[PDB]
Amino acid sequence: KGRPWTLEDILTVPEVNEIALSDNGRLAIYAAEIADLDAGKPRSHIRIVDVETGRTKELLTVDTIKSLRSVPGTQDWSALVDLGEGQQLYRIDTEGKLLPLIVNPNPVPVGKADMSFPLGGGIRPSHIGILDYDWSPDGKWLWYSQLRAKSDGPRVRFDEEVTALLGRRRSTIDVEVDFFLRNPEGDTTRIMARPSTDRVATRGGGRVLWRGNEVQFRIETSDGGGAFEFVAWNRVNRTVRTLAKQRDLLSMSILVGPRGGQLSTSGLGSDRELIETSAEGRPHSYGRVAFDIGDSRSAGWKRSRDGKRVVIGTRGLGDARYGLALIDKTGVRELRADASLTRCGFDGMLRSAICVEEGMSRPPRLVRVDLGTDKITDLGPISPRHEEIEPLQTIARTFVSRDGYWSSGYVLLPRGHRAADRHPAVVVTHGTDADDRFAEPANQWNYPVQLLAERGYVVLLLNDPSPGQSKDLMDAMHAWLRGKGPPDPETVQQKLWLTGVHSFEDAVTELAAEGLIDPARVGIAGYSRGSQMVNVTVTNSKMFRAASSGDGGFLEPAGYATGRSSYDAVYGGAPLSDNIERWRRFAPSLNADKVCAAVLQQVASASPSQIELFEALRAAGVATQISYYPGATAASDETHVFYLTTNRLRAMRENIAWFDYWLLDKRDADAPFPDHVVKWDRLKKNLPDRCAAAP
Amino acid sequence: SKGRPWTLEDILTVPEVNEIALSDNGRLAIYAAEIADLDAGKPRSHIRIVDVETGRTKELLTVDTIKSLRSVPGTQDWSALVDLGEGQQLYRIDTEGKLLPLIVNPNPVPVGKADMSFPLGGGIRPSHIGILDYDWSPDGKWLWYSQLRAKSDGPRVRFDEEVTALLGRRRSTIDVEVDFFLRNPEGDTTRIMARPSTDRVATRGGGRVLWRGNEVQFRIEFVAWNRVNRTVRTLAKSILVGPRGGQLSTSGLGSDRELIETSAEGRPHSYGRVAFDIGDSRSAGWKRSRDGKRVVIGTRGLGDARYGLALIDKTGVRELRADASLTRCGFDGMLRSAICVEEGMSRPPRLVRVDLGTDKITDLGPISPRHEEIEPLQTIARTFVSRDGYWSSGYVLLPRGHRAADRHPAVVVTHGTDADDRFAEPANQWNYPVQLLAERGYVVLLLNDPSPGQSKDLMDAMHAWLRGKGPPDPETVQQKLWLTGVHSFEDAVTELAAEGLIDPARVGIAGYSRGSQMVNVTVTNSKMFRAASSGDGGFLEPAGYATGRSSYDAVYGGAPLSDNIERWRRFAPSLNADKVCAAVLQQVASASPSQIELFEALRAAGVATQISYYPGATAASDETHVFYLTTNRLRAMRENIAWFDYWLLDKRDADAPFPDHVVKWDRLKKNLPDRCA
Ligand SMILES: OC[C@H]1O[C@@H](O)[C@H](O)[C@@H](O)[C@@H]1O
Ligand SMILES: OC[C@H]1O[C@@H](O)[C@H](O)[C@@H](O)[C@@H]1O
Repeated sequence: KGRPWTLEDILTVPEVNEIALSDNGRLAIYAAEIADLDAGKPRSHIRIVDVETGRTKELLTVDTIKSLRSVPGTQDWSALVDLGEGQQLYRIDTEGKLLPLIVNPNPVPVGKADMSFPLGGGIRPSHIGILDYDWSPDGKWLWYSQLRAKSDGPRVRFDEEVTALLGRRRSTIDVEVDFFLRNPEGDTTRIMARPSTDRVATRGGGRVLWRGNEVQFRIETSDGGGAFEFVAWNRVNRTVRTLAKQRDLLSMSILVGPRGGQLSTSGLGSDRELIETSAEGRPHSYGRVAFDIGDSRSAGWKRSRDGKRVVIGTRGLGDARYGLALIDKTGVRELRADASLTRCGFDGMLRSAICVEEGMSRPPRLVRVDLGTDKITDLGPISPRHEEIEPLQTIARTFVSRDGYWSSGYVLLPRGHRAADRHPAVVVTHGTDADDRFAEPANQWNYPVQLLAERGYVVLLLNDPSPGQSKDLMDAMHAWLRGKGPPDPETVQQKLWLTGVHSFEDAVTELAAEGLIDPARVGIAGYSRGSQMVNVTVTNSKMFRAASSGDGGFLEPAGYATGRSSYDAVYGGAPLSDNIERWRRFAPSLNADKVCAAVLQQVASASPSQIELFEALRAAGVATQISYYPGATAASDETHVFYLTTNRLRAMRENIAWFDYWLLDKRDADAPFPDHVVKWDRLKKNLPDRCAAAP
Repeated sequence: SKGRPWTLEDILTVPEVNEIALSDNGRLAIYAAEIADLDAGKPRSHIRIVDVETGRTKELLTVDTIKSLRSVPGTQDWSALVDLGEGQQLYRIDTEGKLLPLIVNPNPVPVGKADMSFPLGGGIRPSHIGILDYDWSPDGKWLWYSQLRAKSDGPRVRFDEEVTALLGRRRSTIDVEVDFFLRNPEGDTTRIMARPSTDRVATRGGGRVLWRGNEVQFRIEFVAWNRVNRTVRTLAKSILVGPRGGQLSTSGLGSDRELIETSAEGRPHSYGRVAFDIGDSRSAGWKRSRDGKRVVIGTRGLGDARYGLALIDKTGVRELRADASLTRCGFDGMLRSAICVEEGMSRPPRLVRVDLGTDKITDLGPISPRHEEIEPLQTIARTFVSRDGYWSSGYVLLPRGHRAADRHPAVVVTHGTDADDRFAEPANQWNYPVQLLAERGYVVLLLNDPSPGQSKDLMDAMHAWLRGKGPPDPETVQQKLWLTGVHSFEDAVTELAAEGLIDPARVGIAGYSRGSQMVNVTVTNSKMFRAASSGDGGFLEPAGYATGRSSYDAVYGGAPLSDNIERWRRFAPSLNADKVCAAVLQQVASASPSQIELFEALRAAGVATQISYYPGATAASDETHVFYLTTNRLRAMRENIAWFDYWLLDKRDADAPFPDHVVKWDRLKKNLPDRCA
C-alpha cells in the first residue's frame, strides 16, 4: 500500500548532477547527493553501474564531486572530488576505486566564510585545490587551473575598489588564477596567471579548445565596453596569443549543430522554430518543434566526433517534461518517454546513452537508452526509500488569467482525498521550476509540499507566466537584463510582476469554482523569484491569508546601490531621484499599508533589503516574523538553498506551524520554536482595523 | 640654536599620556607615554617612574597598552591594567618599578574591530581582554574586578529584533557575558554575578563602584552585594560632586558663568562669578578628597581655551594660574600635591608638580626631548565672529619664515571644539600634518565650531539633535548646527584675506568625523574653498538612516522616502553633489555605505573626488576611527599634502605615496564640468 511522507523523506531526496559513461558504454558511474543527518550536510555517494547487467555497486561517499568525465585513451574516469581536505582532481579506475591525480598542497578558502574568497557567488564554504580541468582528445595532455591565495600586505584601496566593498558581511581574501598544462612526460608548466576580476577564470567548467599545436581557452578582462577574449598557448614554441572577437566563437560555443552553426529556438506561441545559424549568418531551419532548448535543467548538449549527430536536452511547451532530441542533416526527431530525462551521459560515438528517469509523482530511476532504436530499458532505482512511499496524487494543469497569459504548474491533492472536498490551499511558486521532476529543491525549497498534502492541504505549484508565450512579456525581460527601456518601467512592473498576481488569483478562483479550495484559507510561499511574487501579491492582493518569503530583498530600495542596472528597468532610476513616486506605488516596503496577511521571512543573508521589509511591515501593524538561519559556525554563513540539515528541517517545520496557525488556527507544541505561538497571538490581537474582514 | 623644522615622524611620534598617578606620600609618581613605534607599526606605552622632588625619571619597560593606573590604598605599590601582547590582565607595579601580576585570566576574549571578536565601542584596536575593570577597597584589602567571558553556545537562529540589529555588520562577532568577582584579603576570589552583553556599564562602563559597610555597591543597566551573607540585593532609590555633597554645575551663558553646587534636594549654592567652563573628558577630570572638604576639577577657559585646575572648598573657589594647559594630573588622596602634564599649542609636553596649598608650579622637565629640538612655529590665538553674531575660536598657524605683507595659501582644519592649548593633539588635526603645511608655506587655520554655550539658539538645537526630535524645526537644526559654521568659516577666510594674510584663490578645508560633516556641508553650500578632505565621515547621508534613525529624525524630520524627502534634497551632501566645484578627498577606515554614496554621487556629478580606504594590520581586522597603524596615518598625511599641493598649488612630487594618482588627478581635473571654471 505504501507509507506517507515523513519530513525526512523530503530532506533525503537525492540529486544526481554528475553522470558519466564509458567510451564503450559497458560501464558507467554517477554520484547521488544525499542529505546526511549525522554529518549535518549533504554527502555524495559514488556508485558504479554495469549498463549491460544492470547491477550497481557503491564505492565511497565524498563531500563534493564535480566535473565527472571519462579519461580518453583509457577506461578510467576523472573527477574533482573533496574528501574533506579540499577539492582535488582524482582518477577512478575501471574497477571502481579512486586514486589521486593532481593535488594542490595549498587549497584556498571559498564561499561565504571568514577570510575566504567569494568564488561562486555564495556557494558552500570549502577549500579548492583544483578549480577546473580538461583532457586532450588523445588523453596525453592535461590542462588544469588552481586557485592561489595572494600573499601580500593589506593595501590602501581606492575609488572603484571601495564601492565593491559596500555590501561586505565578512572578511575576504584576494587570489589569482594559475593555468597549468601537463605534457605526456608528466612535466607541468604554468601557462599564465589571471586576476580575480576575471569571472570566467574563477568560475570553472569552461570550454577549452585543443587544436593543432595550440590549446585555447577564454578569459575576461576589465575592459570588455564589450568583446570576446581568448588566449591560445602554443605547445611547441611555448608562447601565448590574444584573440578579440565581436561575435563569439562557435568552436568554443555550446549548442552547435551538424551544419556547424549555432542552434536556437526562435519565435513564440504554440511552438518554436529550430534553426541552425551559420557563422556567416544564413539560417537553416529544421522545422517546427514543440520544445525549448539549452536549459541547464535538461540533459545538456553533446556532438559526435564526426560532427554529423548532436543530442540536445528539450523541455516541451506545456507538459514541462524534459527529454532528448536527435539532429542530423535530415532533420530533428524527438524520442518519447513516459517520464522526464534530466541528467544524461553518452558514449563516444553518440549511440548508447544512460539517463536519470525522473517524474513529479515518481522517484528518480536509472535508465539505459538506445538512441538508434529509441528503446529505453529500466535499470535499478536510485533511492529505494522514496520508492516505498505511496505516490501522492499530482495533476498537471495550465491556467489562463484575466490578462490572457497562461501559467503552467501542478496541483497536489491531499492524502485520502475524495471528490467534491474543500481544502485549504498553499501556493508555492519559484520561476519556471514547476515541471516534471521529482521534489526538486530549486522549486519547493524549504516548503514541505509533500507533507502539507499529507496533512490535508491542497498545494498549488504554479510557475510564473512563461515569457515565451508573448512578446509583451519577453520585451519586458529584455529590458530587465539591459537595464534600460523600452518598454517603460510602469509596464515592466505589470508584465514581470503584477500579472503574476492575477494569474495566482485567477488560478485559485477557478479551483474554488471546482469546489477543491476554500478561498477563506489560502496562502502563498516562494523564495528568490518567488519572494518577489509573494511580496508583490500580498501588497497588491487581498486573497491570501498568510505568506512566507524565503531569502528575498529584491525590489526594495535598500539594495539599489548594488543592483542599479537591475532596478533601473523596473523603477526608472534611483529612489531619491525624480522617480521616487515609481518606488512608492510598487516597492513592497513602502506599500506595507496595503498588506493584510501573515508575512514570514526565512532569511540566510540578513540583507538590508530583507530587514527593511520587516521593519516596514512591523511598523504598519502587519503580523510578521523574520527568521535568520545561521551557518555551521559564526565564521560561516548559510547558502541561498540551505545546505544544513538542521536549518532545512526547522524551516520546513516553521512553515508548517506558520500556515497551520494563520490559515487553520492550529497550534502544535512540538513546533521548532515553542514560545512563538504566544507571540503570534499578540500579533493577531494587535492587527489594525484596516485588516478587518469584509462585512 | 634656533631649532630644526618639523617632520611627519615628529607629528606621528608626539606622545600622549592618559595615565598618571601619584603616591599618597607625594614622593613618587608614575605615568606612561604612548608613542608610535615604527618597528611594531602600532603605538606602545612607555612606563616611567618619576622622583617628584628632583624630576629624575627612569624607564621601567615598554608595554602595548596600559589603562587604569592608580595607587593601591594600603601601601606604596601601584596597580594598572596592562597588556604585554598576551592580552590585558591586572598587574601590580612594585615600589622599585617591577611589574608583577595580580589577576590573570587564562581565557582572554578577543575584542575590537576584527573577526570573531566582541564590539565594545568607545574606541579600541583589536586586542584580547582578560580583565576588564577593577577597583580597590578603600583600605586596600578587598579586590573587586570585572572580567569578560565568551559565551560558548553554538550558532542559533535569530528573530525579529535580533535580525534588524545585524543590519550594519561588516564582520563576524561573538557574544560574551561579564562575570564580576570579589577577592577577599585572604587571597580567595568568589564570583558575584553574570550579566548579558546588553548591559553597557558592564561592558564599556567606567570604574564607578561604592563600598558601604560590608556591601559592595556598583551600577548595572544600582545593586548591592553583601560580602558576608553572600546575598545579592537591589538597593533602594555619583560624580562631579562638590565639597557639600551635591552636584556641581555651570549655569548661565555668554563670556562669563557662575559655579553652582545643587543641594541633594535641589537648594542651589553659588561659588561666585567664574571665568571657565566645567571639566571635559580632556581636562584633569574631577577628584574629591576622602576628607570630603576638598575638591579639584579640570577647567577650560573661554577666552584662553586653556585647561587648568579649580580648587573648591568651604572657603570658596580658587583658580590656579598656569602659563600653559594642564591636561592630565595625578593627585594624592587628600588633594595636597599633584603632578601634571603641561602643554600648549607651541609648547611640548612637560611634567610639573603642583602644591595645592601655595599654588606653586615646579617644572620637573620635559617628556619627549625629540620635540624640544623642533623650533616652535608661530601660533596666534584668534576668535572670529560670524555674520550671525556667533563667534568661533581657534589658532592661526603661520608658515615658516613668515614676514610682513606676505600672503600664502590656506588650509582649514576643524573638529568640534578641539582647537585649544594642547600640543599636536591627534583628536583635532587627525591625519592632517598641520605643522608640515606651515613648513611648506601654507597658512593653517585651526578653527572650531561656534562655541555652543554662547547662545540659547545653538544649545536648543544641540539638545534637539541629541534628544532625537524637535523643537526646534529641522530647518533650524540644519542652520544652527551646520550652516552657520560654514558662514563662520567664510567670514573668517575673508577677514584674513582682507588683512593681507591668505590668498582667497588657493584655500582648502579639512576635517574628520564632526569636521567631515562641516566639510561636506561647506563644499555644497559654499564656493570659497578649492580643495577639501573629509576623514571617516558619512553622517547626514541617507544610507545611514536605517541605523542612526534617532540622530537623523531631528535634522531631516524623518525617513528619506517619507514626506520629508524634500528636506534631505536641500541639505544632505550626497544629494547636492552638483553644487560642489571643489576637490573632495575621503580618507576612510570604515568603508561604510554612507561614505561610498557621497563618493559615487560626487563622481556622477563630474566633481573631482577620491576615496582612500586604509586597512587594518590584517584582512581580519579593521582600522580605528583614529588611526592606530603607523603606515596608514603616515602616508595619509602624505596624501593630504599631495592632494592640496596638486589642487591648490598645482605642485607635483614623487614623494606621493601612490604615484598612479597624479596622472589620475589630471584626468579628473580635465573632465571637470563647465559649471566650475
Ligand atoms: O563531455 C561529454 C561527456 O559525456 C559523457 O557521457 C561521458 O561519460 C564523458 O566522458 C564525456 O566527457
Ligand atoms: O606656569 C608656571 C610656571 O612655573 C615655572 O616656575 C616653571 O618653570 C614652568 O614650567 C611653569 O609653567
